[PDB]
This record gives sequence, C-alpha cells and structure tokens, in this order.
Amino acid sequence: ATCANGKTVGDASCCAWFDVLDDIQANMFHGGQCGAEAHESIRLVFHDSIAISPAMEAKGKFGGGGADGSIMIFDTIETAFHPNIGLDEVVAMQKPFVQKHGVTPGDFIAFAGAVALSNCPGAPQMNFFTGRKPATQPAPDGLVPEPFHTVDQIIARVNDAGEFDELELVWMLSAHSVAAVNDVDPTVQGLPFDSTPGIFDSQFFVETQFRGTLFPGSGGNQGEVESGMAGEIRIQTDHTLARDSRTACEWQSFVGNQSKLVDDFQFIFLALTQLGQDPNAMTDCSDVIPLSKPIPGNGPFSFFPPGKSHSDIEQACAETPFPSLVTLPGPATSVARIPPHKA
Ligand code: HEM
Ligand SMILES: *[C@@H]1O[C@H](CO)[C@@H](O)[C@H](O)[C@H]1NC(C)=O
Ligand SMILES: [Ca+2]
Ligand SMILES: [Ca+2]
Repeated sequence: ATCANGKTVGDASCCAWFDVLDDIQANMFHGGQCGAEAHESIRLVFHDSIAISPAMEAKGKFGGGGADGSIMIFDTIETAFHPNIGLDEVVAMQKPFVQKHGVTPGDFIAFAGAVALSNCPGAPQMNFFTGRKPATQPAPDGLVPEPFHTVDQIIARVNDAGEFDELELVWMLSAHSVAAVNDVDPTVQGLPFDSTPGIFDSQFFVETQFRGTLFPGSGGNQGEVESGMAGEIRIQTDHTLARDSRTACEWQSFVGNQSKLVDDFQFIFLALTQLGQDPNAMTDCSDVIPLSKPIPGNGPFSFFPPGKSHSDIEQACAETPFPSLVTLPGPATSVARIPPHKA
C-alpha cells in the first residue's frame, strides 16, 4: 500500500499512523528527543500492559485486560493506584492526541512507547501492531510492582501476568536504561537510573552492580537504597535483582553485550504490548516506526564511569567474573537530572 506521503506499508490502515507519528514527534517528543516525555511514554506501556492476571481471573475474577488502554480510559481510577504514581500527568499529555486522531487508547500507548524508544540511540528496531479495543473496565490495583517489593513478589507477579520468567524480568528492566524517577525522592525529580538516560545501552546493568555509597538527594525514602554514583538513584528492587542468585548472572550478561540487550528487549517489549491481545488478530504497522539510530561515538559499549573501577563491583554472578571494562578518564562525576514534563 503506498500511503499519501509516498512511503509503503503492508496494510493501508497503517497510513494514518504517519500523521500520528508526525504529530507526536513534534508536539509531544520535542522533535524526536529521548528525554522526559519519551521516558514517560516507555513507562506507560508497562503500567498499562502488566495489569492483567489469569490467576485473579480464576479466583476474584477481573484481573484487568492488559494492553487495552485502560490506564488512559479510566485514568482517574488507575493513576491513583500508588504504583502508578506520576502517570496522571503522562496520561493527561497523551490523551489529546488519542482524542483528535480517533485511534484506540491502547494502540496509541503502544505506538508512543515504540516511537519514544526509536528516539533513543542504541534502541532496537521497534515493532508496532494495532488492534487493541478500548477497555470497558479499569484494572484492579495490586497488579503493578512497587520498588519495595521482594524479588519473590516481582517474579510471581510477572509470571502471572504473562508467563514471563525471571530472566525475562531482567530483560524488560532494560527500560531503566532510558529512565528517571520523579516521585521516590520528595526533594528532587528526574534522578536517572543510569549515567546515560537518553542512550539505550547496558550502563543500567553496570551501575546497579556498584556498592552503594551515597543517596543522590535525601535518604529515608521508601523503595530507594544507596547508589554508587552522584545524581543517580537506585531503587531496592533493582538493587536486589542485581544481586539475587536467580537473576544476578542474567543481570551481568548484558554488560558489554549490546546485541543481547537489543534482541532481548525488542522481543520482550513487543510481548508487553500484546498482553491481553491475540497477536494473530493484530495488524502489523512496524513499517511506520522510524529507524533507530546507532549509539554515536567510537567508545566501548560498556564502561566504568569516571572514578569507578572493578573494585567497586559487588560480584554477585558466581559463575562468570564481572567483565573487565575500561574506566573512563577523569574524577568522579554527578549524573545530571532530566526535569519531568510541564503539565
Ligand atoms: C519490577 C518492576 C518495576 C519496578 C518496581 C519499577 C519501578 C520504577 C519506579 C519506582 C520508577 C519511578 C516512578 C516515579 O518516580 O514516578 C520507574 C520509572 C521508569 N520505569 Fe520502571 N519499574 C519496573 C519495571 C519497568 C519496566 C518493565 C519498564 C517498561 C518496559 C519500566 C520502565 C520505566 C521507565 C522508562 C521509567 C522512567 C519514567 C520517567 O522517566 O518518567 N519499568 N520504574
Ligand atoms: C552476548 O549474548 C549472546 C546470547 O547469550 C552470546 O551468544 C554472545 O556470545 C554474547 N556476546 C558477548 C560479546 O559475550
Ligand atoms: Ca491496562
Ligand atoms: Ca542508558
């Protein structure tokens, strides 16, 4: 199908998403940047999608419908759930685009998380399928993990939601590579999970492995533990998945291994996007998503930030020694904050 703009797609229904694409690249991602709104849109996919529970269906029935746009349709209800803190603003921003283009909330959330990732260097080539009907009921609370849940709790939650195993839990957490936290530390917003929040790379996995030495802002916040780097926040679930015997070697496997990071996250992100859906009833519009850019310099893919070395690593994978990475030159730095979006 040749769209009105001359670009070819498989299904002509996909042609409409080019207009959506142009509208959000300009009016929501500020010219296709991998910054706050891109990060917020990647996060939204997870909070929409994971709220599904076959377990619950079998007992206290409606476990939620997954990737159905419910968090936007019933936003007053769902974004008030404490694990969904801060998403009322993200939904408020996305909602006008859904309303004017007449696309379903589910497909837009899926579209905007794929586009947001195509804006981050190093991102996999992202997929996009359309076909999610609007939710008719809000997800129950209790389905989105908290940063203070136990490793056993998260493994069980993810397993229930879509039969993901604990290796796949580590893969989807790759998204904290292009991410900041606005709401855990009440004194500062935009503290990144890693030193490169606009780059999809394995620095999240290198840096959560350092011994925790400092709080970036205040201490005593529920769900936060020390990081080993100034300006960087570390949440407790990420801290302990890095060290736990079930996930420690998978955590570490990403260090210095870009192709594994990318191929695993391409896969797992599409799977989140299809929770509660039948893939065989969806239309592939991956042709609309723009090509992801390479990570631009000529550096090592993974490294130790200035002032860190192998001595700072808390070796948790017993089978494989932590790789020998270069330490970048210079004294220790402070990772800069990404201010959250206006409104
Ligand atoms: C065990 C599950 C997870 C936990 C406990 C967790 C927890 C968190 C927390 C506490 C924040 C900050 C929220 C705030 O301050 O408002 C955060 C941010 C984020 N998370 Fe997760 N997360 C998990 C899984 C995921 C997954 C699987 C993805 C999606 C593919 C994801 C993507 C993000 C992104 C991109 C952000 C940054 C949002 C922004 O910059 O505005 N998270 N996560
Ligand atoms: C990256 O991971 C893949 C999949 O486990 C593995 O086959 C490959 O050898 C790893 N690459 C490096 C550079 O170790
Ligand atoms: Ca949902
Ligand atoms: Ca990163």
